[PDB]
Amino acid sequence: GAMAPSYRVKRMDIAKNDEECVVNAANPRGLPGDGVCKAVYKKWPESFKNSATPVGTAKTVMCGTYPVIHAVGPNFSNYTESEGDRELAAAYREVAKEVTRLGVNSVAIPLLSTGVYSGGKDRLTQSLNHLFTAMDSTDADVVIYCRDKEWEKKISEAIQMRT
Ligand SMILES: [Cl-]
Ligand SMILES: [Cl-]
Ligand SMILES: [Cl-]
Repeated sequence: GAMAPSYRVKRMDIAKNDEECVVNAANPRGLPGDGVCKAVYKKWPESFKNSATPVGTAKTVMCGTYPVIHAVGPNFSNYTESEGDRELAAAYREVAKEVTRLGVNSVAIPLLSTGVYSGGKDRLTQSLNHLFTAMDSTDADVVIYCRDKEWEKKISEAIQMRT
């Protein structure tokens, strides 16, 4: 574990992370996809061998010895708010189990279901709070990756408020 487990946020492409493993914002079919998923496919294509997994779950595939944890958040265009909320919380609980099993000291993570699976809604607080609920009991350093300048400021404020 990290000596003083922390949360940090960086505004940049998660394919350039400086952590021991990465979480992909995956689709259930293991396809290259869009956004974070397409960047992950270009950087670690070998990790898409048998990466298909259901909504609300995470499946890890190694690229060399580097773990890629494919986490499938719900597409809010298809789920109701209540069911989508439950599956989004579940995907993050599975990421915490995988990070613990892998024994890593750090993990790079995006906010699940905040891009094309958001159903056109701002889900920063919803997704980040489910991330904290799952990851708080782990001892890995967590680095959250985002692309928007206003989202970086809001995620940073949420992290600092709890310290
Ligand atoms: Cl970048
Ligand atoms: Cl998304
Ligand atoms: Cl973003």
